[PDB]
Amino acid sequence: SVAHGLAWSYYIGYLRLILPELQARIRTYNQHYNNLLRGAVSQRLYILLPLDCGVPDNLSMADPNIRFLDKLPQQTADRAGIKDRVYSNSIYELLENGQRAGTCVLEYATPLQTLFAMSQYSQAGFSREDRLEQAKLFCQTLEDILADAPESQNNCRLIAYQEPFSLSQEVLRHLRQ
Amino acid sequence: SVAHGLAWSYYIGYLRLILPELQARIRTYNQHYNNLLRGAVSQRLYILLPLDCGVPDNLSMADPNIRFLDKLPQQTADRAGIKDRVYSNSIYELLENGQRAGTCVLEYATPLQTLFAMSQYSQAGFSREDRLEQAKLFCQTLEDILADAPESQNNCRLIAYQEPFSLSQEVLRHLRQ
Ligand SMILES: COc1cc2sc(C(=O)CCC(=O)O)cc2cc1/C=C\COc1cc2cc(C(=O)CCC(=O)O)sc2cc1OC
Repeated sequence: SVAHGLAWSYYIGYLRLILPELQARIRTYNQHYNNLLRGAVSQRLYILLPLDCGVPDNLSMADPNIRFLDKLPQQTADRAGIKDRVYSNSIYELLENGQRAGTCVLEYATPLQTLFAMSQYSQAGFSREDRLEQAKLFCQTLEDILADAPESQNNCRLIAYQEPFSLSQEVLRHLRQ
Repeated sequence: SVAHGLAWSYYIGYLRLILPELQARIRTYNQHYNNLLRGAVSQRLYILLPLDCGVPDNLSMADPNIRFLDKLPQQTADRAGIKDRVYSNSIYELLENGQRAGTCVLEYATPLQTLFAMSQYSQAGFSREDRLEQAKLFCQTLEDILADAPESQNNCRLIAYQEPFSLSQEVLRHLRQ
């Protein structure tokens, strides 16, 4: 299926390449700013999986309690002819009653955006019904892959959600565990 | 199918975002070094499509007449929560009898690498026969998309090839047109 390929590709072509080097980048940033307790960036990459496929580019739009703090120092790697291909990742603070309750690297799984866009292109032969079905399958497949993945054990968290409570509280729910 | 999704995703999630800004980046680099004639970087992104799905990270390995010249100045854009997500691209010189015959931005379509890797993972339920079939379908679909794509008219060239003459000569064949 479309989702099956997208999930395997997002894993092989992205997660597999950034997750083994993420914890060393996170440890470097926390040790540079002596970040302890709530101000210490979580050791895991938090991946937003909206089932509606609505992927905005600014996280401070889906929820105001998600605020950009810093960029995680870039990772570079020679990739498919691109010398020093850059892997940029953003660190966010999660607010609760105005104060910083948690700190983590956060981003959306960009294949969910593709699925929505695909449903808008006549040439794609892909319906809105296909988009919701493939969205659920993409999440389930990514979950199945990461469950067995050696690169991505204790350094990745999937956050699947359906808008009917709070995204910030949901990230914080995972962060507090 | 797996290829159909991969081609639409590579287009929507990558080509659609870098191709409208590529020619301005190319024009900036050529004007910075007063590059004219053979030393002038081609206005198109050259995408390598090996039908065997063999995607190495160093182009100077598939053919020695492909030599790294410079990095095209990075493009940055806020993308799915990643602030200033970096789009790095590499400029290559194409050699003929030791001398520079052409200059172009060159890279492999990374979804072809995913397809090969997918065929190696037992959980993917994807055979070597599926990999070759999906590889051909990925190329054909990408060609179909780019043919009608408004972002990607005169600024993208697909180079599909099957190893049985010369990759460098093949890129040069397109460059000389
Ligand atoms: C959303 O879908 C894509 C997005 C990108 S972005 C990308 C490149 O930047 C080219 C170089 C590279 O692969 O690193 C290739 C792809 C390919 C696809 C197509 C299928 C999805 O599989 C991938 C996801 C994927 C996401 C990538 C990211 O960098 C995450 C951030 C973002 O998408 O902007 S790399 C990447 C590679 C994938 O397959 C090779």
